[PDB]
Amino acid sequence: TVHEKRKLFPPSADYPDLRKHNNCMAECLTPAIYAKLRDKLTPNGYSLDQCIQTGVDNPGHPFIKTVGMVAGDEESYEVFAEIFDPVIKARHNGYDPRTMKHHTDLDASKITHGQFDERYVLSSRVRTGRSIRGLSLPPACSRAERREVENVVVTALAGLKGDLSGKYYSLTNMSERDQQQLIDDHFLFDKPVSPLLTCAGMARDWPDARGIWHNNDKTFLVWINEEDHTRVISMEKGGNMKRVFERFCRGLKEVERLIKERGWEFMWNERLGYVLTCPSNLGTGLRAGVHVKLPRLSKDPRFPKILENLRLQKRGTGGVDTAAVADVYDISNLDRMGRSEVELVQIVIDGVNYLVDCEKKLEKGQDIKVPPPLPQFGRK
Amino acid sequence: TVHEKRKLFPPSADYPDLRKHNNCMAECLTPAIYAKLRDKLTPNGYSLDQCIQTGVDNPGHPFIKTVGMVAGDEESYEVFAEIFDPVIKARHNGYDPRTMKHHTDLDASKITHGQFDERYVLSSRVRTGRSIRGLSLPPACSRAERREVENVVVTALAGLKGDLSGKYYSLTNMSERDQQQLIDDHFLFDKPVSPLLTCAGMARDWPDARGIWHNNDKTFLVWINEEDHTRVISMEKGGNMKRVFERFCRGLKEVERLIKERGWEFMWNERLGYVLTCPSNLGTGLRAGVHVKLPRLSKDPRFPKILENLRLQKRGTGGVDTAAVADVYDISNLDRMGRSEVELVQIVIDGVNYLVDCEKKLEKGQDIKVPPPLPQFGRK
Amino acid sequence: TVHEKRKLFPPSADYPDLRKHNNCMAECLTPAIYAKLRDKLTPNGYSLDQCIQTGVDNPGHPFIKTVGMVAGDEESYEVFAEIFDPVIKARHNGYDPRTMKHHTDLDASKITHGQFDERYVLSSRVRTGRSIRGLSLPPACSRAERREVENVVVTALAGLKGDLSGKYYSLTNMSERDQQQLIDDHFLFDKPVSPLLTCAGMARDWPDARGIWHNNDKTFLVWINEEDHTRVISMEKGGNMKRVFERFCRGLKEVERLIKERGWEFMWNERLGYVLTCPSNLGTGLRAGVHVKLPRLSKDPRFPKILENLRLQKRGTGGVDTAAVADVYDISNLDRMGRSEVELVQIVIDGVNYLVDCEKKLEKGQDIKVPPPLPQFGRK
Amino acid sequence: TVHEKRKLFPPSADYPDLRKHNNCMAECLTPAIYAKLRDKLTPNGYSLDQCIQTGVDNPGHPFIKTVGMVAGDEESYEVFAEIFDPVIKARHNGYDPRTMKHHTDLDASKITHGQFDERYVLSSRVRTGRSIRGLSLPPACSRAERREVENVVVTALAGLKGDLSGKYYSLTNMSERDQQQLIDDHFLFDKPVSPLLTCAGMARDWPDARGIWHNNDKTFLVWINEEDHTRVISMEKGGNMKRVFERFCRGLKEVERLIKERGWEFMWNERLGYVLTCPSNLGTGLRAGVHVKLPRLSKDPRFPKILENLRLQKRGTGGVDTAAVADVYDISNLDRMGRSEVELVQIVIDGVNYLVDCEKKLEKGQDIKVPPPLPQFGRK
Amino acid sequence: TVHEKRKLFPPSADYPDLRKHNNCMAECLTPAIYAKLRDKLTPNGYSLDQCIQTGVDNPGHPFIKTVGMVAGDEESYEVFAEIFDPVIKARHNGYDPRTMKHHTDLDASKITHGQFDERYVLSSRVRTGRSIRGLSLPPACSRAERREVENVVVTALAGLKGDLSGKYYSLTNMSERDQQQLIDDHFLFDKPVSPLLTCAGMARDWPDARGIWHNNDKTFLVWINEEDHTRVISMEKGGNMKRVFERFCRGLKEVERLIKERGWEFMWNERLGYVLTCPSNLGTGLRAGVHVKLPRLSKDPRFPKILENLRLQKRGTGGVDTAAVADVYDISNLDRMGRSEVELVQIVIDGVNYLVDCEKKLEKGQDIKVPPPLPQFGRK
Repeated sequence: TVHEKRKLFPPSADYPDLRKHNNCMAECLTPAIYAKLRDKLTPNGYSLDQCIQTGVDNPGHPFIKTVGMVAGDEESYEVFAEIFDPVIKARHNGYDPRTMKHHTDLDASKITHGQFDERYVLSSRVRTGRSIRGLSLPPACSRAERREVENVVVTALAGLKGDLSGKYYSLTNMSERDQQQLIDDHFLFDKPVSPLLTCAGMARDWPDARGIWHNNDKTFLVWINEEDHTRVISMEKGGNMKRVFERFCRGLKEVERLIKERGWEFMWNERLGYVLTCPSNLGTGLRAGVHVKLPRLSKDPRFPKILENLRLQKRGTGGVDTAAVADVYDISNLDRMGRSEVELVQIVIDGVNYLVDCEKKLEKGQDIKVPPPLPQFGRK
Repeated sequence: TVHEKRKLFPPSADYPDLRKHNNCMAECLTPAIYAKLRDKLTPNGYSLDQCIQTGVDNPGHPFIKTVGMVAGDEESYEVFAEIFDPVIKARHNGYDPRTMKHHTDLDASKITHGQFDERYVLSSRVRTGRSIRGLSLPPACSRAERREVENVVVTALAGLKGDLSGKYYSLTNMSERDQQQLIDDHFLFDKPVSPLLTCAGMARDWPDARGIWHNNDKTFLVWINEEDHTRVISMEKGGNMKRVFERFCRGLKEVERLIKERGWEFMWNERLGYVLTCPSNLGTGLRAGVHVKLPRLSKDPRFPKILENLRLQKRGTGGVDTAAVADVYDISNLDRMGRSEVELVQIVIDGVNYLVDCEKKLEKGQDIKVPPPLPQFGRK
Repeated sequence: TVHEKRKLFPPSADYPDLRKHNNCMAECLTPAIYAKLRDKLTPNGYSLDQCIQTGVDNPGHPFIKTVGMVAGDEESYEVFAEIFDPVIKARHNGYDPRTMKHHTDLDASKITHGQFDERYVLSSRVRTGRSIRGLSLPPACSRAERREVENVVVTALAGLKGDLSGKYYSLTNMSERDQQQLIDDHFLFDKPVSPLLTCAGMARDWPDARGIWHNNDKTFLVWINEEDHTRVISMEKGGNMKRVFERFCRGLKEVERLIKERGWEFMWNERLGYVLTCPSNLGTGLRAGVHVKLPRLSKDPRFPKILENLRLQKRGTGGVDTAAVADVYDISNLDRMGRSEVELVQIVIDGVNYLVDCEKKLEKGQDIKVPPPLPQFGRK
Repeated sequence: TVHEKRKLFPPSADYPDLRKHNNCMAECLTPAIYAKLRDKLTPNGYSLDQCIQTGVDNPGHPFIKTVGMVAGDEESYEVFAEIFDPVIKARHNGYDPRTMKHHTDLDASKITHGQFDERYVLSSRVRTGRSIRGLSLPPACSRAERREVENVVVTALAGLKGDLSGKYYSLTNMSERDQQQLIDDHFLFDKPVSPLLTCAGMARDWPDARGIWHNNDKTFLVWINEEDHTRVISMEKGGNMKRVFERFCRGLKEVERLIKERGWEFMWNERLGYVLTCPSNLGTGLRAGVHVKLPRLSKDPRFPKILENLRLQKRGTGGVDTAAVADVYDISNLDRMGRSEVELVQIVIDGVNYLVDCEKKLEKGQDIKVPPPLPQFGRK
Repeated sequence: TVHEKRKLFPPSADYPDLRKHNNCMAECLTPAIYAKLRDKLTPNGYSLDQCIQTGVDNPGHPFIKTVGMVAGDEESYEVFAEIFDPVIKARHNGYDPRTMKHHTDLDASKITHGQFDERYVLSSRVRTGRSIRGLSLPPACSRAERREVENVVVTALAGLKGDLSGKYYSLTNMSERDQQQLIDDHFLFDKPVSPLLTCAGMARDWPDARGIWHNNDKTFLVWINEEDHTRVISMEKGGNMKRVFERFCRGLKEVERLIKERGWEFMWNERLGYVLTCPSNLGTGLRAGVHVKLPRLSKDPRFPKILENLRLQKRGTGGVDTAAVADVYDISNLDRMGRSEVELVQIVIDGVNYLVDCEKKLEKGQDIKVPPPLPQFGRK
């Protein structure tokens, strides 16, 4: 097997001081695993030390724990499995890549109906990440590799047509008009600032080879080379979730078609699903969610337990407008690895609908209840 | 010679986009140098790409240019000389490590007199950096290497005695009392924030193996493992510069004595002088300076040209008190590589004295003048 | 183990654009197979890229289905099996080298009704190809290797005696006398022109080390170093197929005897049979056929289905028909890998006899029929 | 450090039979050179055998100088200098890369009489070629390398602006209209047919990554990936040679500017000048010429000797269709390595003007003469 | 490595011409075995070609069993088993080292009644070879290895005491006196002359490190470094075979004791028994035999078949001559590998006794018979 020059000191002399740390990496690393893995390199030379760095640099918090490590390349998940497999099992409470397999399901047809009450649901969004096989992930990828990801994906997207055609904007050389316009649409991103990311080397050479592409009527977003090879997003106003999903699956199948045509594949394997740079997004990499207006259920102290039981999670809107963040919430699927992409989108469909129904109930006085909790895993 | 796995793409495909950059690295890098050096590694494996990263990530500014690269290890200056030698020649306007040699002079005796007017000079300071040979510099050093630097230097310091004895405080485990006390004395530092440093990987594993040591009457400071293996500082209140220097040289000679006793040396070579991690601090690594109160000369529009001619540079005080930063300036030596440590300290002695004399002149009405400019280089 | 520092780009960047291609190679190649195999070399250094080149250079036309790749050496079939095995299974509709074995049977003392009605059967030919083990096939073989093939085979042939003795003509320095004579006999060949062959590098160094050998009464032809190490023809006028075959097997057994005597073997393995440079001629490499005069059955619209059922094919002299009311066809065996050499020759014996009988039938008015179709495979 | 040791036979067993050959390769190869070089590889693995192949396959004809070998990569000229240096010296009658240096000079200001009498001088054009450093030349370059050449050059060209802006047409996907239009303009090329080229492997993977780019008013042509990385052409109607050259130098300087900006250089060295794939096009790669109408001087039997003395050559280029009119001639510079690009263009300016003047003379009866012959080399 | 660029021509080009050969090597070698084994080396570098050389050089004659090959070192039997295993099975008609094991038994007790008619038998002897493990056999052993065999064995013998003590004579400088004395005793040997041996490189550096040792009353002979590391000989006058054997086993056990004491072992393995340099002397290496006077049975034409059935073998006493009768006979055991050392000595005891009894019979007129043939193998 391939070995580090890091043969310099006894590996234990290189052990991190993780005493005050609470992240899944620190929580799962042991003197023995560290010693065993220190000088094992991936084919391209990513090292265990580089995986775990952000987790050593960022002690995190007790209440919200973070993963604490990162994959430089696809082989990282395999070369350093002896530390990734536990971290994954911890982060996706239960799912054990050692023993379980993962089923991908992108047949929108199976979602026969998903329409939300447009009086409460202000908008609907489905995102995921895809990684191009053969090029290193962002913590590691050289400029040339990063450039190639942009080149592969942009050519692919440029061959999309119909409602899925659109244009590409290069962060490196775009006019002030393009800039502001993308700011108003809320399609723009820029250099990461979270030490969780930047301390994992994901902000190198900014903004070289990053860019935004969206279809012409702004319902399909692809972010190239941000915190992952691609983040693909289907979002729409209103609450026609089934249509949002139907396009997500459609653009994802047509993009994969066109990259395979020129010879490239997506990284995917049966025990991890769709390989992405952060362990927390393995499996489906999917976040289906809605902007709900939920003032009554919001104040009820059974909100959290209903949420928890429905396997949904709630976060803030943040960016305001006539969209008064005060009333509005960001309710999305909690799971990522247990279930298929269909299974997860249906979870959001049902859970959100219930949430809406409970808001209605509490408006008409009559009281709601807490539904019996979903299983953490899916079928098959 | 030793080679990178980075054989992946043609090196030119890996060339940085330095179009909007103004730092000495961007200014001096060329397609040919890049191609020639990309896959050359140092003995421990530092790569040209890691040297130049901060300079690629930080476009800098036209008015104040920065160096734009960094040395991971001592061999970096030699392995990648074809890009360091120009950058050095540019930053130390003139000094060409290819053609010139550098003389170190730590004989305080040669400074027969340096007393400042304690009505104007509020305090006097001489700092420099030393790097322990055999362990990688901060951009590169593994935790174990970083730990060893701390271990070598602290043992050394612990054998200092007399007015040079003191104690060591470990950033990783110090009481809130020690903390605040070091804050009041102004001896404390913590995790770098400048992207110039942090994007060069100098903040990894913070605060592991960093610490402050100072002598018992707080006139000799050593910072271990901050932005260099050691930053040694002799500072005193008032203006007895000659005494400040006499101790600086004394502590520096006794420390080198004690590390050589256990088998370690300082990195030093004849064309670069004292090797440190940032090219701008080669040669002497020395900053001798004073906090002057200079209200009259400050307002005179001949201040800058007197400064420039005296080879001094002026910066801000910043941290205030009864020390009202408004009146007070930070006048220090401009050069770093042309001259010896003695030569440079004398430059500050003379230049500051002149500066003080000019302030006096303008108080008594009578007008000052601009002295004829010093040569950029020293003797021998 | 197998690899190559062709690692110059990621392999996918090297994927052929096979979008407008219809050949068995293009039809079966996949981004994954390509990526897996690109940098695997054969013992002598043949590369997957060289195998598939002709197939990349020659897209095709949906009419004629072609193979689209080639074997440089014997190890190619094994090293790049992951693409050869499917291509073989496709070309020899069904035969799967992964799962099946192949039986060779050169015993003419088995073949029965081997005289045709010379009224109708005008000539009888039987050809196959043999490759000398230890030397590279024509797409790859260096001049020295090519020379050695000629040397091994010519010495062997020179020791044939009886009705199997004859002489050898080197294409290199050959009299216009011997040239024209070989043209009249129709024994001559020269530099390939089909881009299928020439783009596979089979015309290099022409005519070095090529030559024709035939027995003294011109019923045994051996072509040395044309589009295969050897191609041995037994052909005779008339229709005594059994005798034609009896000599084919006799010359093939005596040649193999004499090469084994000097230490050389024929390339042969149990899952592929007799290894030759083009996948389509694997197994038996055998083409037993007859020039028949078949004017009646020719016009009948049951000809094709009788042919198909009898497992034969028409390549009538001059395209496949011609501007000829001559009605003389090149009816030959369809299969090449299912069956043994004996099995295949008997297929032609029976099928041709039936064909002749049907012609007779339609002459005497009385109508023919379509025989029940042969199985695609043989015994054992 | 790269060494084939094919060593499947002692190298002499691999010597080509060049007995009936007349090309500069055959003329200069010797048993000893062959044996010395056979198993030496270039960094990327080009072999002497691949260099000389076309020359082995194409004995050529004793009337026309043909070189007989080819360079797979830039290193070929250096690794196999022991056979290239003589071939070059023979080809460019005299110029010896071993002993001489070559001066490039694209200062088109320097030219003077570039305004031919536009009633005989129909056409003016000037073509050179450029090769991108870091990527293999056409005989060798993998699809990925070939793709990269197209990518580097097209981006470069896309940043040309002014009279030098235009558009790019890809052989792979250009419309029926794009096609015929480029045929009428006479900008189109397609798959080489000369065995001199195709037998050197310059037609592989056709038409992948080839394309035509021209400026908007069709006076600057760039052919990408035909028989060289780029073949760049400035041509104009009429006879304003100085202007044609002024743009040639202008486009060549702006293209080199824009590739250097992204990190790529042109292959060039001091003893060979601008490295290109065929030895005959070394030095300047330049071909400045005019379509002249010269009916009188054409019939005079001093034409050839005037031509020879003036260092020009004549051809009649294109197709049967137009060869109807033998009034016109393609008179171009003979040299390619002796002189600089300026020196050579001036040679055509002077020589053509003289040629025109002689035509005039013979019209007015009065007789011409043969000018005293130019030296074969240039200045410096 | 254990692999050579004897990869120079294809191994088949190196195949011996064994057409006119009849030795067990030629009889068993095949193009395939040769090709497979040519470039496999033993740990010390013995090659298949060196094994089989004598057999290529000496065709033999079609009735005498010559092996045709030789082992350079112990590993030869293992590295080149694919040719040795058949040769062994052929030589020792039946015994197959692949499938069978071999039992050694030097317990002379088991030899109970072994006293011959001392009026017919004049002499009795048993010899064997032993090879010292760790040093190469004679075809291969360097002078230093050969020297070491002599040193190990001589020291061992020098520690023999009792009736087994004696002295050692070195051919390198053995005085006139000792020479003739050893000639009269018939203990002397000198440089081999048989091309079977000398063409196997067994006569190199003669007589360096050869020598004779015998016990003081000349009943135990050891020949050092002749055609095997040791040849050990117990011989006595008369016919007390049991005593001859009792000492053979006694000296063999005491010698092995004393070499094991200094750290050396005898080469022995379970499928071949006692490894020696010629395949024919594997197993027991044993030759127990007697000089019989047999004039009557000699003339009887049932002698041969009695011999054959008894597993004996006739050897006309004729190497050293001593006024011999036409009735003195060397009758010895035929087998070497089937049976144990005890089993074989008993075979000679019984068979010779029978032979003697038959001579007696024919003296007293009364007729003998042919005993029913022994099985070719032994027990266990």
